[PDB]
Amino acid sequence: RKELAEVAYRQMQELPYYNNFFQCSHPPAIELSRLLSEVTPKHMNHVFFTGSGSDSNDTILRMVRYYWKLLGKPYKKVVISRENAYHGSTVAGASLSGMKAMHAQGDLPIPGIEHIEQPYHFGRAPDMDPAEFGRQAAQALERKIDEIGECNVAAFIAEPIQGAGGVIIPPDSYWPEIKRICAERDILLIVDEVITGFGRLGTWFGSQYYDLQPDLMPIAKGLSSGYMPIGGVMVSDRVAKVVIEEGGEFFHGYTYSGHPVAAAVAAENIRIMRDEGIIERAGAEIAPYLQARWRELGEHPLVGEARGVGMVAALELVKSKQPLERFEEPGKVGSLCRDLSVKNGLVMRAVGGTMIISPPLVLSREQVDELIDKARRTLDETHKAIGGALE
Amino acid sequence: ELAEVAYRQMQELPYYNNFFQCSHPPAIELSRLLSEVTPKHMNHVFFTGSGSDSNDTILRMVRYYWKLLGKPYKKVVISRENAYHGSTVAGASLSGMKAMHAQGDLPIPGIEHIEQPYHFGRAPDMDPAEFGRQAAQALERKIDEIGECNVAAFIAEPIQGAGGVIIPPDSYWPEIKRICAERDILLIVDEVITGFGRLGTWFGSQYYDLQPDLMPIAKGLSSGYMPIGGVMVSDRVAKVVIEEGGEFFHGYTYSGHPVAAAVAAENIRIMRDEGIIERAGAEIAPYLQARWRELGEHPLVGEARGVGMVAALELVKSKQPLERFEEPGKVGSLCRDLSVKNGLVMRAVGGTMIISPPLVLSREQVDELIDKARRTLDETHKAIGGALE
Amino acid sequence: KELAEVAYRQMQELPYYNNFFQCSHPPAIELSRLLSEVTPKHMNHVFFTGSGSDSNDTILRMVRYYWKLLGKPYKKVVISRENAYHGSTVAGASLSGMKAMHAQGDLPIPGIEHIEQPYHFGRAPDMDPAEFGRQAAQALERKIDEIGECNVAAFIAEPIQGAGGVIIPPDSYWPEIKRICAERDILLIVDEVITGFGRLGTWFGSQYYDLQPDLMPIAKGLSSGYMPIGGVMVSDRVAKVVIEEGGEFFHGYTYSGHPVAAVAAENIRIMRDEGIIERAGAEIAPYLQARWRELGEHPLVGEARGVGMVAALELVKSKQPLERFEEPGKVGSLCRDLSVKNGLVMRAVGGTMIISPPLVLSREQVDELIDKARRTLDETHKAIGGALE
Amino acid sequence: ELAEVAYRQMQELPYYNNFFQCSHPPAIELSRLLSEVTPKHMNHVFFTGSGSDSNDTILRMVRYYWKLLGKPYKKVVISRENAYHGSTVAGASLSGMKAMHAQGDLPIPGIEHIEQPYHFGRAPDMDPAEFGRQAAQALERKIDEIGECNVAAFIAEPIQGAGGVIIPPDSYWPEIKRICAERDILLIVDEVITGFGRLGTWFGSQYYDLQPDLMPIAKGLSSGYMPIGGVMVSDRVAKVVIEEGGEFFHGYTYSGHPVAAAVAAENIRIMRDEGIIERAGAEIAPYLQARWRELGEHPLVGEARGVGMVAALELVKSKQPLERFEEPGKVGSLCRDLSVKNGLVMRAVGGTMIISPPLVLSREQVDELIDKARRTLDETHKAIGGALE
Repeated sequence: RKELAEVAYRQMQELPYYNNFFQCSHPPAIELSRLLSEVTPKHMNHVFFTGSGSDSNDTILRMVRYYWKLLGKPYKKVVISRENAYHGSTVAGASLSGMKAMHAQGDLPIPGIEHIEQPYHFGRAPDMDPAEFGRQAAQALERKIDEIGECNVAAFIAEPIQGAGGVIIPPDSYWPEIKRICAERDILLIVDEVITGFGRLGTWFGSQYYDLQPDLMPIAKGLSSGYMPIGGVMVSDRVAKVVIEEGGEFFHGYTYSGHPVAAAVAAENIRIMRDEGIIERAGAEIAPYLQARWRELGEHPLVGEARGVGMVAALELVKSKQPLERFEEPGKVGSLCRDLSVKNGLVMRAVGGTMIISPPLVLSREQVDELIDKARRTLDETHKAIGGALE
Repeated sequence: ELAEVAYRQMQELPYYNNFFQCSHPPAIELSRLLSEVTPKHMNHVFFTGSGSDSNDTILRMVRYYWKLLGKPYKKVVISRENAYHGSTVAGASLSGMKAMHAQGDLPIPGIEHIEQPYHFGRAPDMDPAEFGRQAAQALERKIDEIGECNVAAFIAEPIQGAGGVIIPPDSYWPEIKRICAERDILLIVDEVITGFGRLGTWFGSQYYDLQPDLMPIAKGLSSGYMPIGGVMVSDRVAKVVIEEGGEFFHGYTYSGHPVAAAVAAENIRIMRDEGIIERAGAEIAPYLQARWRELGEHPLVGEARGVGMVAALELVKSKQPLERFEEPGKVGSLCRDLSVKNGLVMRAVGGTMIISPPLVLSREQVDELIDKARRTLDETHKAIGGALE
Repeated sequence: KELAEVAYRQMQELPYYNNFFQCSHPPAIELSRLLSEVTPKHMNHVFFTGSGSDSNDTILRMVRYYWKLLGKPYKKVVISRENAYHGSTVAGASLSGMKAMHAQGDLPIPGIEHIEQPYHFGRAPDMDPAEFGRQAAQALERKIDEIGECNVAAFIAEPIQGAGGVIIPPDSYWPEIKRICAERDILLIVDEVITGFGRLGTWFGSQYYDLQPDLMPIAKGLSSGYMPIGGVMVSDRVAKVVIEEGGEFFHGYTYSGHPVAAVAAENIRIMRDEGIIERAGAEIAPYLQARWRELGEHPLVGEARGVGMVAALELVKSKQPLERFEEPGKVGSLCRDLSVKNGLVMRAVGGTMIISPPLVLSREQVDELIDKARRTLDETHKAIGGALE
Repeated sequence: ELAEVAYRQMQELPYYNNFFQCSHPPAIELSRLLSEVTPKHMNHVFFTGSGSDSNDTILRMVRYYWKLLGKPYKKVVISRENAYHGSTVAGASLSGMKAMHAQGDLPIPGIEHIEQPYHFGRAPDMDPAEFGRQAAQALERKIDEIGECNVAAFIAEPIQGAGGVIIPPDSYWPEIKRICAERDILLIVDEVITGFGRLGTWFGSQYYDLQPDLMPIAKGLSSGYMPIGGVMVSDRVAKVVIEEGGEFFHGYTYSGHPVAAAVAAENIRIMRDEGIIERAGAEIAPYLQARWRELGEHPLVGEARGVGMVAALELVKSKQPLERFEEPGKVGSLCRDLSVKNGLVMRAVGGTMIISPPLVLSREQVDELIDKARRTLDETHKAIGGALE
């Protein structure tokens, strides 16, 4: 999560370090380090602090469920996720994510989790146009609910784009469908802003870009641009008018939670992410330069895909582009290209054969072309150590 | 004064380091490199963000450890009633607090609880050497119910900080040592709270002399200044996890946080040099015990107990005749504010008054908080005794 | 006197050793399994088994396969009632709301639970029955709401729990249950093994209480105790679906059961012509009821309930103040004996004396058991009148 | 001719054995006072309705056993895939035959499966001695996967008749007893089909020489002529269940059905004195096996296996190359009418022709079924001669 938890500045920016008032709660004598703002998606005006997006996802589940329990349905209790999707490392987070190394047959998905098709087009959609394999994938949802029990089901999770497993930007019509089905069946909606978070793309959160209107959302990293461990959980007023108009087991966080020192920070991080307007140099100014400069796989046979939006991007290491192929072991040519990316003058990752980039937001127009000819020199390069190599 | 230990304020730590985000690449100043102080047969260490994330991850390990030996059916762990071990779903299911588990969602599968050694509220007049056993043996009666081939460990705070105090009689932890081996299981001890000079020795384990194989630390690691969670390991558990690891081959070497680290990294470095660990249990603690053993003739104080650098006492109706209020907490907390609004830091679960002072405390300071609460114990005596009880 | 058998006490010659006892696979021999539609209203198919146990067991896989082809493989769980006997098959022990068969957690199995019984004499002391019938009926709505209308698939229950002693619901009970199996849109299976074939004033107990179940199972009463055989009847609703794309239960309707069990194929016909249920229902039953309903002046009897061809009465220490003994069971079974040894065949679930006589019974044969039981009342009334009981 | 065992038809029996249904009160002619013919260490039995309801009461008892030893967790039982262990939700779950489970309502919690020793449906090339070893060890690999103290029993017909006749090779069953004696579990074998009166002895348990701790019987007890189910028990399992009893304290004082017991009683008292079994396994058997083994040069058959009184054989499309059809059953069943429309009785599980004749078979009759079977095979062979199949 290097350069992806960091969501604003490279280095050398200074901050209201050491508050020196670090414990919490209790009668007077403080300075109030947790009175933060709402550049939030329009209808969200409460939130809940924790130790991480991993210590975040753990509490959403007691949330979504306490909710439906106090409305009369101690059964609307399951939640739906997707395969190959990162959703935190907390055993909850593990149950929530459809990665194969968390579950490992037993242990997880603990009671109350199962996973649906994830909209990965280059490798789960042969030639279908994009507008439908986002519909298909979106309806794959409704299948799982009529295959479970609406009065069993409680909400649906999803990062706006699956980062941590190779960018799975959704075909444009995925989110629009998902919008109806949450209204036709009437359940809840939580989005994971641990990644994406405070900018990383066109707008602030992934909500307003893709417009969606989540009942809840965690934010964690990027709140401090990696600078601090702070776990966030923003709620919607519906969800809120239930846990709070009827509660007592959750009248303590909104009374006190989180750590003053990690908060007192992000206040400036957002308060300095605002004015200077990176959010606007990032979306109306510097990003249409990354994507027009990215996606230029041009004539790189190893690349058969090249994608991205806003401030993140990726592309897939194939063997050939006539047949849209992958290597027999999709991961040897990827895991041996990272080093050829870090050992040449640029930082990049690759969940398998998918070189993934996620750079921060102060970037200018001149430090862009660099990680173009840096990777173009790492991409024309890994095109001789795998061909010379027999694979 | 609980999450923190030893350093109220005025102390300067390596703050603004301004090299902060490091996951794989060099820990700039290697901030993740700390010290195996007095863990002993515990020489490796795993980082998180808080204890809630520690006790969370401490379960994926056990269930991973055993399965590599051939026993994917040894999974269920066991805890204790009124014992806190986090607030994350693994931790909320592990802790013995009923006001978090509601209609199935907690406890998760592979969790159950046992009879907690609360001799005050659970033991009439039985000799502590006895109650220590039956509440210890209350474990063995929970393993045969399930099967020594289904159990995968037993956790426990050395003493329950978050459920008042709950000292185990001397005879408790002695037995536990026997059962945990007679049935071949692992012992993780909750250290987050008792950790770090909060008792007489470094960790709460050395006092009671046990040799756990995983402990979770947090808060105490930096005396409250920074969020972080820690998880410890035995030369054992580690060897096997690494013998044929994989998913976990990425922590002891690239985990935790570069900033919070160096801070705590300063926190302990100064607890050593300045020898607070030594001023706390050897010099001052006994005065604290010796002087907190003073319930005397307060019809409200009937129990008085303490170990190292922490203590408590219970509120009642009548001292000699066994009797307690008709709803402690309607009378305890109403004494909590009577300690702060008089001049002393004191939480109240509702009737078991507590004291969690830092390690730099001084005799005079000892004397100081005594009369101040005697005033608060002279006062609340008629505040609620003056009423119709 | 005796259950399972519902017709002819002894010496009635059926069509025995018909031999040719092969069925099903080859062309049939003489059509053993072809039985009458003698008043099930709209139920027009049937499935066969070996006994009540081996019957209800097959109603689950059916029910749960019903919704499984309407598009809701999750209406899988079913409800039943306490102090009810629905077989000794494992699902028959789970469906039966009796604790003495629920072995551990293995019994009851997933997808079953239990609700209040309309036992107006043990659950209700003086409450108005109608409301007691309404609530204990409303106790279902609660459970479904306690489980989830899209989790529940149906509900079973005995027209009168002959196994739970005898538990006639208040007149307002079932009329409300009719509504709820629609309010939540679900099925309704009734158990007629005991109540089936007379036993009540009508044929089944459905017809008496006026209802329309989706399936019902019968046994014993079919062969009047003469042959092992179990029947599981079905509605023209549930049917159309199973055959609309059959495959798993297109097997029995076309062929299942047992030839020689067609014995009952004459147990009903010879129950039809002679008009036994006829005279049984309209002629002899009303005589019996008003007469058995005569606790009169018997400090042992204070409840007196009877229906169709079946009744009971609870035994009591003192009825001026409604009472039971200090051990209902140490004394009740001390009278059944005092019935047979005195000359009448009664059973006692513990203090609730029972009777279920075959349907051929006559008028003059009514008074005979009466004084005789009375002769067992006055006796048992005073034998323990001298003890320390 | 599967369920039934001896006496093709026309043999008369003590039918009309009076007409009763007794239990607690006195009885006539004793009733269900049957015999003990070569079970050996078995001297008890629990009478049942059908082999479905038989294999269902061997499970509560199974667990009720380990319960009363103090192991409430030894709940599990291990079966074998493609095995017919009843239709009762226990029998259908225990049975390793998919199509009975339905993915949701079965398998009930607490049942998994292993591999079946199908030497020619899988592993026709490995030396039989080893495929028996692995096929046996296949049990340990799932007990080292569950919990040697979670597991509670292994259920295996001597041979899977419903699945054809997949006779376990020689080395399979020796290890099974070694293993069953190692990990501390019981042994339960379904002698319903196989045993009672087929094979080379009464029950097959005497042929393979194993010491079953539990045994169901049914069907062939009456040679079909009545519905009956039986649960034979081991003095081991015995000294235990009745000591407390509970759900089995008295059942042996009365159960079953007087009439289905009076019948079979003769079926055993007559199968002895007429020496059916004796001639069955000594004289009339080895001539049959010697002759069914004659797949000779039939391109359709590739193996000819059988043992005692029962056999079958595999159909294919080439032999030297053992190639099986692209969808056996589009061709197996198509050879089943080709024996009824010629004059002999065979079932086909999908491509395997099973033969299940009775014990009163004669030599001239043996020779009959042979040339008449060959007429079929030689009839069944011309019908494809290289279709597009």
